[PDB]
Amino acid sequence: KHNMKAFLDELKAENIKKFLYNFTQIPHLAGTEQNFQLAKQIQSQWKEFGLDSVELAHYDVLLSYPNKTHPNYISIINEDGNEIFNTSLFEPPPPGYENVSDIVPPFSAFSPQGMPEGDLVYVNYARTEDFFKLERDMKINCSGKIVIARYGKVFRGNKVKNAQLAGAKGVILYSDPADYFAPGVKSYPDGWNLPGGGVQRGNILNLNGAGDPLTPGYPANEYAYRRGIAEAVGLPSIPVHPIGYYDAQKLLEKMGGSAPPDSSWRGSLKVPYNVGPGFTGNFSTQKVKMHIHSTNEVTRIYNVIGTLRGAVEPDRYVILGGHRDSWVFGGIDPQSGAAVVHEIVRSFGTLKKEGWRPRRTILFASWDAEEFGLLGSTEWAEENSRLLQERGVAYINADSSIEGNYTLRVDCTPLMYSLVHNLTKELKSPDEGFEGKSLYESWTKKSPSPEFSGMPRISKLGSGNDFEVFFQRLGIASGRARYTKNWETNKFSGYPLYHSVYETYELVEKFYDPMFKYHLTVAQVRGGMVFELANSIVLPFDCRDYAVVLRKYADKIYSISMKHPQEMKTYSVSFDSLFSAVKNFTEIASKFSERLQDFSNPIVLRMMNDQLMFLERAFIDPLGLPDRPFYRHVIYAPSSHNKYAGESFPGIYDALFDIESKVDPSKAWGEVKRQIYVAAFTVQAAAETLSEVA
Amino acid sequence: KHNMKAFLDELKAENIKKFLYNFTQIPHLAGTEQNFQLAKQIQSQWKEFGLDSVELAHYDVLLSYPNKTHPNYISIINEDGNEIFNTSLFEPPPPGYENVSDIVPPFSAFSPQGMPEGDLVYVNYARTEDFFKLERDMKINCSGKIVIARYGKVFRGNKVKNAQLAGAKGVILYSDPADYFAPGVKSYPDGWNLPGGGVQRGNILNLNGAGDPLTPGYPANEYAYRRGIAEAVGLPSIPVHPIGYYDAQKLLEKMGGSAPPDSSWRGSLKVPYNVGPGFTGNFSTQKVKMHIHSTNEVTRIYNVIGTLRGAVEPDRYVILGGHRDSWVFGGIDPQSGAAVVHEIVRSFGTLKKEGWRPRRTILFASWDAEEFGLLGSTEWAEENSRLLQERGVAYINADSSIEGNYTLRVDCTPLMYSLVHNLTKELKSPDEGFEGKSLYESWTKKSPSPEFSGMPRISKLGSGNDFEVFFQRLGIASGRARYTKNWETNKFSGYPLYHSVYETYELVEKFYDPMFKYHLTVAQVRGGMVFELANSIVLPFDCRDYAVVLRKYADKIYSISMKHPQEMKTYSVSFDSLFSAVKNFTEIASKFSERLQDFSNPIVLRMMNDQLMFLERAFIDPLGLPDRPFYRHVIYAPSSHNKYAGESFPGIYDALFDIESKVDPSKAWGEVKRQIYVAAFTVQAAAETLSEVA
Ligand SMILES: *[C@@H]1O[C@H](CO)[C@@H](O[C@@H]2O[C@H](CO)[C@@H](O[C@@H]3O[C@H](CO)[C@@H](O)[C@H](O[C@H]4O[C@H](CO)[C@@H](O)[C@H](O)[C@@H]4O)[C@@H]3O)[C@H](O)[C@H]2NC(C)=O)[C@H](O)[C@H]1NC(C)=O
Ligand SMILES: *[C@@H]1O[C@H](CO)[C@@H](O[C@@H]2O[C@H](CO)[C@@H](O[C@@H]3O[C@H](CO)[C@@H](O)[C@H](O[C@H]4O[C@H](CO)[C@@H](O)[C@H](O)[C@@H]4O)[C@@H]3O)[C@H](O)[C@H]2NC(C)=O)[C@H](O)[C@H]1NC(C)=O
Ligand SMILES: O=C(N[C@@H](CCCCNC(=O)c1ccc(I)cc1)C(=O)O)N[C@@H](C[C@H]1CO1)C(=O)O
Ligand SMILES: O=C(N[C@@H](CCCCNC(=O)c1ccc(I)cc1)C(=O)O)N[C@@H](C[C@H]1CO1)C(=O)O
Ligand SMILES: *[C@@H]1O[C@H](CO)[C@@H](O[C@@H]2O[C@H](CO)[C@@H](O)[C@H](O)[C@H]2NC(C)=O)[C@H](O)[C@H]1NC(C)=O
Ligand SMILES: *[C@@H]1O[C@H](CO)[C@@H](O[C@@H]2O[C@H](CO)[C@@H](O)[C@H](O)[C@H]2NC(C)=O)[C@H](O)[C@H]1NC(C)=O
Ligand SMILES: *[C@@H]1O[C@H](CO)[C@@H](O[C@@H]2O[C@H](CO)[C@@H](O)[C@H](O)[C@H]2NC(C)=O)[C@H](O)[C@H]1NC(C)=O
Ligand SMILES: *[C@@H]1O[C@H](CO)[C@@H](O[C@@H]2O[C@H](CO)[C@@H](O)[C@H](O)[C@H]2NC(C)=O)[C@H](O)[C@H]1NC(C)=O
Ligand SMILES: *[C@@H]1O[C@H](CO)[C@@H](O[C@@H]2O[C@H](CO)[C@@H](O)[C@H](O)[C@H]2NC(C)=O)[C@H](O)[C@H]1NC(C)=O
Ligand SMILES: *[C@@H]1O[C@H](CO)[C@@H](O[C@@H]2O[C@H](CO)[C@@H](O)[C@H](O)[C@H]2NC(C)=O)[C@H](O)[C@H]1NC(C)=O
Ligand SMILES: *[C@@H]1O[C@H](CO)[C@@H](O)[C@H](O)[C@H]1NC(C)=O
Ligand SMILES: *[C@@H]1O[C@H](CO)[C@@H](O)[C@H](O)[C@H]1NC(C)=O
Ligand SMILES: *[C@@H]1O[C@H](CO)[C@@H](O)[C@H](O)[C@H]1NC(C)=O
Ligand SMILES: *[C@@H]1O[C@H](CO)[C@@H](O)[C@H](O)[C@H]1NC(C)=O
Ligand SMILES: *[C@@H]1O[C@H](CO)[C@@H](O)[C@H](O)[C@H]1NC(C)=O
Ligand SMILES: *[C@@H]1O[C@H](CO)[C@@H](O)[C@H](O)[C@H]1NC(C)=O
Ligand SMILES: [Ca+2]
Ligand SMILES: [Ca+2]
Ligand SMILES: [Cl-]
Ligand SMILES: [Cl-]
Ligand SMILES: [Zn+2]
Ligand SMILES: [Zn+2]
Ligand SMILES: [Zn+2]
Ligand SMILES: [Zn+2]
Repeated sequence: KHNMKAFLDELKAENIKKFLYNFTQIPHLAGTEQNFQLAKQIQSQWKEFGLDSVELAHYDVLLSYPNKTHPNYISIINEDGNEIFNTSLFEPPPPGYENVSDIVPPFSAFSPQGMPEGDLVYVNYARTEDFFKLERDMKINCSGKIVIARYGKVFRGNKVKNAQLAGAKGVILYSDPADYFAPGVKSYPDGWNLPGGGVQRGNILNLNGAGDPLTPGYPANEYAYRRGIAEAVGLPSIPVHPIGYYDAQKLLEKMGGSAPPDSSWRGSLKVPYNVGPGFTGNFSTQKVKMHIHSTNEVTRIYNVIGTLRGAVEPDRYVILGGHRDSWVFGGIDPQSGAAVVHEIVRSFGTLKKEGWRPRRTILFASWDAEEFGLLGSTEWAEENSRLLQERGVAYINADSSIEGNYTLRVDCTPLMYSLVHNLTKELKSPDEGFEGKSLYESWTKKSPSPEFSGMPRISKLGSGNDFEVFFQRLGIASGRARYTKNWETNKFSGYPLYHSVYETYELVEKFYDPMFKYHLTVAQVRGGMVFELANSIVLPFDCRDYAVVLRKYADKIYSISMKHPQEMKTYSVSFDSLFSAVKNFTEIASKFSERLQDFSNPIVLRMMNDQLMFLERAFIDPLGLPDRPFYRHVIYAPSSHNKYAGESFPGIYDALFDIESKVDPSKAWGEVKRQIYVAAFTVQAAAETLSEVA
Repeated sequence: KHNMKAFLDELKAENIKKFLYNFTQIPHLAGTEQNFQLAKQIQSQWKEFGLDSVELAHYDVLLSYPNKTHPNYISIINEDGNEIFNTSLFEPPPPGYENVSDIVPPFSAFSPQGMPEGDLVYVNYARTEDFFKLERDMKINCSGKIVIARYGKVFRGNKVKNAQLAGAKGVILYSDPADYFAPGVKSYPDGWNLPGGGVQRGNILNLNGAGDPLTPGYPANEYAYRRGIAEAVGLPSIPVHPIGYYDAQKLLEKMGGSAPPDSSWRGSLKVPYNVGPGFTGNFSTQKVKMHIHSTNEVTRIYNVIGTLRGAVEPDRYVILGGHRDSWVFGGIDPQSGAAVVHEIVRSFGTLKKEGWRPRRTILFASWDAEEFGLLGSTEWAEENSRLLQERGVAYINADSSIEGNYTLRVDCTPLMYSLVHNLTKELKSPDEGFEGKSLYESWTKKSPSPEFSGMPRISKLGSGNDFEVFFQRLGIASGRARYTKNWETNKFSGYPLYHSVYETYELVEKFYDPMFKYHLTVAQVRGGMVFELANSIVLPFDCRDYAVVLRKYADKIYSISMKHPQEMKTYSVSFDSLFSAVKNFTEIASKFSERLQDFSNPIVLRMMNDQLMFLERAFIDPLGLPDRPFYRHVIYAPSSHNKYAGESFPGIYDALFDIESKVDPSKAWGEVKRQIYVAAFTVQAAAETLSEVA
């Protein structure tokens, strides 16, 4: 038989290992020749594997690179202007790669050029609450200062935005061993920790879903008319550079001014973590000077798009996508995911060669320039938005398959919760001690739901990866799954060698997944989801699961507002409409589920599959969220303080945030009521798409 | 058999006559009790006629009414401040109706209150080119003046916008006999001309598709959060009032200053048509003073929505809609159309009672508050936008069925051209001298296509009626058809008694259509279109007709740009991408048509019916046109100078308009190139929806 078990059994750990090795021998930085060569290889192999069509889709987008003959670095200067300490110009390369060419040195992509010199202020993780603490409580003014912030907790672009709004003239990001050095494990190459010379690369854009900064709304094709740089979307206005903890220690050890306000501001280095501004008495006249000379350049990128045409509903698309570009070798990010995608295509192709086709069309994508702001996936979605919004069933992302070896981690729309629970109950756990138990059992034991008991945690989607345009802009049901660590406070910080030259094939093969069994489990989860989505007669979405979460999110946002009872009385702020809509959604979803279970009629089926497919679409508001026109989903958006985190009822959440500090409370509460109306209306409208059609 | 001929034969002129009489005995002004009573009657009758469900959908929207105890009027005052002439407080009521209550006096809906006093300037039709002539050529400054403008040629809201931007402090609109008195015909009640005391009511909003001024984007339901008046959409900033030509003659006869610049500025009254400013020597110290005391008030409105559920595709909707609210008795506008809709519902219901159902669902709508800015249709479309954009096949409008008795007039999307040509070839002409000939033959003879020879004229859709939200915002294929006059220069001015108290049942029965044969022909065209759209196995749209017009529109916009060859060289302005897209659209549409003709498979059928249904949808840009977010169609929009007229490639047209007057030509031409890119991309994207799906 050609069924899901056939598909799953064809997947092999050994093939994933071979592909990972093949994908990680040289750097594949977006916009480079090496990455174009890999694109061509994948295109050729996907054709050999059996896909119906495999094309490259190219775009010309804004990228950012250091200047090869004018290196970025930071100094401490003395009052004579002698640079008495300089940060490193490169990460010491790992063993056996000290002769690889074209390793990009650590830099913050899209930083402007500048040579700002000033006094340092230390701002902890540079989160919104860290800046509130500095400015409001400690009365420290960051205006005209250079801020130094540790990586972790929130997306680095949010740190930079926060530092800009505080009036900083530059930002230095560093990896503290508190966040990137697990106790008791050795530094690379002898273990999986970050060495003192290691540095995390990464972009510092605040695009809010726009894609290429020069062409918001439209694909960056050959005739595109581009914004000038001064009008580009999301570029930072102050220079930014990342460093390792050996270098950070040199900059932090001389810091004076105020003590850290409490222990949550102290990392693990042997320094006081004084917030500053500036250095202690003896060194009071020394300054810090940045030298950033990176350039932004429009550069061609290439997505590989493979199609496996559906036998019955070829005009319904299930998309499996993940990126191919890496900062350096991409041992985990992204090639651990791309190797999984490659073995999934191979397996589907093996069934295709035996005469099988999926019910619906499956599209496979190898995206480019994810690391520079989701540019490849977003431009392709802009180009194909009409096809996607009328035909897109689901998108499953496939970046890093592993960031640890402890248990599964899943983020997806509520419409896929039942699917994930059901699939993981049929898969074998790879974990030690759970031999012969299901993955559902191990995952549920290790990652219990905070609400539900006997169920696993599944989190909300925000941004940070290539599903963003499909879910937040277009309203296509989306999901993602990987193996992760047991390190809860670090869930947005990255694994220690994240975006460093040390993330290599050897890292994975030696320290993460020697038997490629966690990779295989992730291939079964991702590929199993795609199989069911593309093959199930009735789409495997359960609208009742959305009804349950909408009530939870309504309770949560009401509870936030209720911290302000006097204002709710004064301005007549009622959540009654939103609860009414949620109640209606629950009732209508229950009735739809009954019809779906109780309806030979392919029109009724597809009419009801269209109702299922367009349900996520119904949560899109074509006017977008306030000042974020490309985040259009009313139930979820990437958090305004941390793009990696999803926020629920984001329009109301943002209207309430720090509301006690707004100068015109009537106006501020008016905008809360407006967002409650938009949210109640959208919930009711989505519910009504599940009513009988006529 | 239950086929189109059965449907058409059931329609009766006598029933349309009976319904028109029934609908026009009392005023039905939006927001009044009388109009709610008519809504309830229609709802009851549609149920008796056989519809599956008939509901009222209500909204609370901003309307505008004169103050019953503080009348609006205009004076000439002398230097002592004595009002020496006053305009009328009401139109003399027609015979037999001099005792009807609640006839609203002439007023401009949504005018602000004010009592501005000043010198008059006469601005012809107050078109963009009339103000260019005054200001640029004649060097007459309208700042702080009261402008007096004749109705005609363009929507009155555009006149007011133009007068505001010229700095006018008030506007007086009047009906000149040149435009509203056909030579050789008598004034009402003895003929169909406007008497000197007759006055055209009408709103002066510039909503650009927003619907209710207080709730743009969302339905004005019970929990809606409303903008404050100061932030409302589209309200005029200066007082405005309409008058008849007896009154206009008193205001114009004393005008001095400059002679009219040419004969196209002179109407038919016995006055010089001096442009002013102000009065000739003897009366130089007299002024004109307006007194406007109308109030804007949030008021409940009611749409009637009837459903006839489809037998095979109940989740595909064909909509027949027209409004019910009238300024006074609505003898032509709208009840000549509503009586036609009523007989169409009756006929469909007669087939339904015999066991027939259409293939697709048909929705019937009696809209409210059309006269106050399309408010009923727009709020309902905002409420139901998700259902409409995923299920809406087509919208056929049904306002006034007759505005003359000469020949057919049609405006529709190119997707319906073949349908209209084919249907009119099967209908009998009602015209004298064409007994036994087709309506296609008479219409083609009387209204020849300017391009095509042997074909009739069909015009582009703009705004001015309830199809606007469905077509311009949502991208649902739309059409409209009525009987019209032979008076080409008057095609946007209205028939003489338009929006006056004189448009009565007797007007129609005596002077327009005594045998109700033109009404019946229009019922056959509108109802025949709905029948074919709701019943044809393959949707009756021909994508090749869009390809033909896109080439014509591309040629036209290129020709406008080519009036500026030096700038096109300097700024490298190329239309090559747009022509390429049109060429691709033509090729792909040809191939799709071949597959459609050459494809027992209901999946392929519906897959191809979905391709047909979503083709109009593909021309929507979710970012809208510049500063007009609710006009989203890239090929068509209501003209920025005349909302009644459609404009093609409106984004490029507006970027080119008066470009030689812009102070920063680099920026102005940059924006032309941007609009060419958006247009070429959208054409190509629409074409790609017709490619094989996988
Ligand atoms: C959840 O679904 C329910 C349907 O099961 C839906 O209920 C609807 O609620 C609205 C708003 O409450 C009702 O609106 C009323 O409609 C009647 C006519 O049917 C009007 O007369 C009412 O207006 C009067 O009362 C108002 C409130 O006091 C006054 O402000 C107003 O000036 C009038 O005096 C009112 O508009 C509607 O009838 C029901 N529909 C039903 C029961 O079928 C509810 O709205 C849904 N929730 C959401 C968030 O959409
Ligand atoms: C109408 O449909 C046709 C397809 O039948 C479609 O043609 C496409 O045109 C684009 C743009 O001209 C082609 O883009 C080229 O793609 C190749 C790789 O295939 C690139 O190497 C080319 O880039 C080079 O040349 C450029 C121009 O001189 C340089 O600016 C650039 O720096 C490179 O040196 C170029 O991107 C594309 O291949 C075809 N596709 C085909 C033939 O299948 C056309 O775009 C459609 N029209 C519209 C308006 O969409
Ligand atoms: O690196 C990226 N993404 C990593 C981020 C790893 C650190 C934070 N982790 C999460 O956000 C996360 C991981 C897994 C799951 I299931 C859910 C969330 C990833 O998604 O694997 N994306 C790049 C590009 C910019 C768009 O974010 C970056 O963040 O620098
Ligand atoms: O009166 C309205 N519509 C009339 C307008 C009649 C004069 C101008 N005629 C056209 O625009 C027209 C008529 C028929 C056809 I087929 C196409 C265009 C109608 O559509 O019949 N609408 C109202 C409401 C505001 C939204 O325009 C008005 O214009 O005051
Ligand atoms: C990754 O695997 C690919 C595919 O096997 C290798 O590319 C092939 O290399 C052989 C030998 O040079 C050529 O004959 C083929 O034409 C290549 N096939 C392609 C590109 O589809 C590639 O050598 C491997 N890369 C590494 C680093 O091992
Ligand atoms: C840090 O690097 C800077 C820049 O290379 C060094 O300063 C330079 O030293 C050279 C050789 O002595 C001079 O010719 C340049 O003019 C200096 N440039 C600048 C910008 O100062 C500096 O010596 C280095 N500091 C340390 C401690 O290694
Ligand atoms: C997950 O599996 C459960 C258990 O099999 C599925 O729920 C059953 O579905 C069938 C078919 O509709 C019903 O007859 C049973 O009553 C259901 N059992 C329940 C609700 O306990 C569920 O459909 C699956 N979820 C998917 C496929 O998304
Ligand atoms: C328009 O026609 C309607 C429907 O025939 C008339 O309303 C009916 O009037 C009779 C007699 O008063 C009542 O018994 C019915 O209940 C009404 N039916 C409805 C409202 O559905 C109405 O009288 C006519 N109007 C005019 C001006 O002639
Ligand atoms: C035009 O109407 C105005 C307003 O009614 C008339 O002026 C009023 O005349 C009455 C009675 O003589 C006075 O008591 C009011 O104070 C006047 N009001 C104003 C605002 O002036 C005026 O007489 C009328 N003119 C003509 C020619 O009929
Ligand atoms: C309008 O009528 C024409 C003439 O009947 C239709 O065109 C024919 O359609 C049939 C069925 O596809 C073809 O086999 C013929 O070759 C067509 N004749 C032509 C193109 O000259 C046309 O489809 C009708 N338009 C509609 C229904 O929208
Ligand atoms: C990089 O720097 C070198 C000199 O250090 C300079 O000549 C060149 O302009 C720069 N390259 C850029 C800005 O792309
Ligand atoms: C911070 O310092 C800048 C620079 O002098 C000044 O303009 C700003 O007002 C200061 N703000 C606060 C809150 O002290
Ligand atoms: C793999 O799991 C083991 C056993 O718990 C653990 O000691 C090791 O550190 C894990 N590797 C990684 C990278 O987490
Ligand atoms: C209408 O005018 C009368 C007096 O002329 C006044 O008392 C009332 O306030 C007005 N009505 C309004 C503004 O609705
Ligand atoms: C028109 O008159 C006003 C009022 O004095 C003045 O401000 C404006 O500049 C004038 N414009 C022209 C073009 O004469
Ligand atoms: C009806 O048609 C006749 C004959 O051409 C014409 O004289 C008459 O004026 C028409 N009525 C209207 C309202 O146009
Ligand atoms: Ca873009
Ligand atoms: Ca509204
Ligand atoms: Cl992922
Ligand atoms: Cl109409
Ligand atoms: Zn990645
Ligand atoms: Zn990454
Ligand atoms: Zn009308
Ligand atoms: Zn009207």
